[PDB]
Amino acid sequence: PYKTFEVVFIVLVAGSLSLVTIIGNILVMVSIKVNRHLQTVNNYFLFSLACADLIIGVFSMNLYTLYTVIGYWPLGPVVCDLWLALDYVVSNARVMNLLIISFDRYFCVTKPLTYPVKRTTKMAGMMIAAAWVLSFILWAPAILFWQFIVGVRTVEDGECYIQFFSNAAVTFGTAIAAFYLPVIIMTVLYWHISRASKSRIADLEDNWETLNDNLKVIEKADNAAQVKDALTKMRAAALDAQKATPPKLSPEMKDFRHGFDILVGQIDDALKLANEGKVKEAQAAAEQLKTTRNAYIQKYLPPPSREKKVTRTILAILLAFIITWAPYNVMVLINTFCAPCIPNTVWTIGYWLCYINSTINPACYALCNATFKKTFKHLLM
Ligand SMILES: CCCN(CCC)C[C@@H]1CCCCN1CCNC(=O)N1c2ccccc2C(=O)Nc2cccnc21
Repeated sequence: PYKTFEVVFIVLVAGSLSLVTIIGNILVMVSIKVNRHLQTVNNYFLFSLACADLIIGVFSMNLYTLYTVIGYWPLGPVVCDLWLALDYVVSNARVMNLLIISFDRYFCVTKPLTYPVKRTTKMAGMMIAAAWVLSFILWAPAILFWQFIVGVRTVEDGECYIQFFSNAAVTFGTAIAAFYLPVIIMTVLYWHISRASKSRIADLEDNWETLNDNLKVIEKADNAAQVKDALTKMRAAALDAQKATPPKLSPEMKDFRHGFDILVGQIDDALKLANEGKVKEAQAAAEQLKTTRNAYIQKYLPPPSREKKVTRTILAILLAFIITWAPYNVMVLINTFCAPCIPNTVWTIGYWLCYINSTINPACYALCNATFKKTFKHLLM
């Protein structure tokens, strides 16, 4: 009845997903291989990840669409086991790749003196190569030759699944060792990445990125309530940052406190200028505010926190994987003891959620980066 338009919707949306995934990860790979500034170790890891996501976008998405649309596996047992081995090797390589990224960042933050000089491109490529090789050797022979190990192929004609995952014990231990334990590891690692990068001026200097981002908000405002809110928040950041001693430690130091003494005054001038709705006038006043700021940046401020945004990106990738892959693993755990508890619709949701992770990774690391955006504009134009 209604399932015809449902099928058309399925092939359209699925094809769109696959195409967007292919375009995104291909753009990442070409951008890294072309731009020399994108040839750092972080982008080596992101290159391996983009490769896995491209493999998922080219094969697994279209093969799963074929399975759901046709209602059974129409290609054959050889192709079925090839696709099972491929999906498993690629997922395991994804987990190990994310672990490599997490440990790399953790060592970069916890050993700032000894570790950075050891980070070379040869070590990065050697470790990602070891990751793919380990995943392949672990999963491929079992999935491809278990039928010959037991002397029988129990997979029915038209279906596609793994025989040795019939025992709930191997599914549970595999779920613990392959997903949950690595996720806990990544959580602790990122937690120490955040705690170790937290102390001193940075915590207190966050007020400065606060008045900066609020300045940018003032630039793109539309009414007096927006510049009022951002302006008061700027006043809070300036007042907390005023009684904050900079690292360079009265003569030429009353300069530092005098700069905030004038800054809060200009924030008051623009705030009373905003209480009656002079929006653009308050914005220009905020520009002169940015001039005074500029003076005191170039006078008494340490270098910016480029590594902190890197931590933000790491969190983006890890949260992408964890959030997108949690439902499927939960469905596996529940399926170990209650099969009718998980309908086929929600199974489909889990599958497409992992694949969607492969779709959204480039937006996590590449679309928020200035260099990747420059290379993208260069490649598309
Ligand atoms: C049964 C395979 C179905 N698959 C189709 C293959 C043709 C689609 C699936 C789901 C969408 C993504 C593609 N595959 C996933 C294959 N992976 C898989 O299962 N598991 C994983 C394997 C390695 C690393 C992590 C996991 C893991 O996260 N959980 C886990 C826990 C316990 C048992 N197996 C898995």
